[PDB]
Amino acid sequence: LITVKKLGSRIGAQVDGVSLGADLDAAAVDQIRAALLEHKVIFFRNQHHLDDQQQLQFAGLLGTPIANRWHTDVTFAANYPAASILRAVTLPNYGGSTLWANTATAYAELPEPLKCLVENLWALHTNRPDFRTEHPVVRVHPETGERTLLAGDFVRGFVGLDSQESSALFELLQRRITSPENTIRWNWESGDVAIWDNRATQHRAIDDYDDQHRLLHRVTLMGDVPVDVHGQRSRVISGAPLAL
Ligand SMILES: [Fe+3]
Repeated sequence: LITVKKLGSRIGAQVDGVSLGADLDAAAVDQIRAALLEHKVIFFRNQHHLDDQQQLQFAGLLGTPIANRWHTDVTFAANYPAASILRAVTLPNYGGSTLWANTATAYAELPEPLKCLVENLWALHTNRPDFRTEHPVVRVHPETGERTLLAGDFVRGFVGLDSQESSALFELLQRRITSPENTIRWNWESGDVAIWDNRATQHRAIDDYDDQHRLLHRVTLMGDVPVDVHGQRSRVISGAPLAL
């Protein structure tokens, strides 16, 4: 049987009883998707048999295949990724942990007046190609229906606010998003695989292994354009949608 074990109150679960690969049946893939959606980042250990080809084939069962600051992946693009699948290949003798934050509970826990603020706030995300996107700060997750905060390192400013103002509000939101109660810090061991939902998380790499060799292999799944709580979609200012 497949088993899903919660690692903290708001984020993180370990999934036992699964050997990741091309051949997982439909019910197994359903359970994995359900766990990803609920726990936001999930971990499979002792996947020692896995290689790049099997990682990629497995990724295809969940979707269509496409660092030291807290971010949501590629949010300078309008249709930024849904999820990634990350496999440990070679790990340092110490350090090298990874952080994830749950941007759904971050929203849900907001005081009412801050909910009113964020539900009508928009942020310019950029990559400095010249990618510039105005995203809503509250996105309605397209599979769970959950309201989630959309911010992170690619934010250059909030639309209609001065830069001191934007900074103050950005830091306030980030501090709630990245609070210890809202995050999980994972210690990687050989054979580990993490899968996170990029539509309800941020993550952050940690520079605590003194530049020892560290390699992980990532496959990313296509996502869609955010919708705010009134049904408005993100606006492309510069660039074009990710395509494959
Ligand atoms: Fe990233």
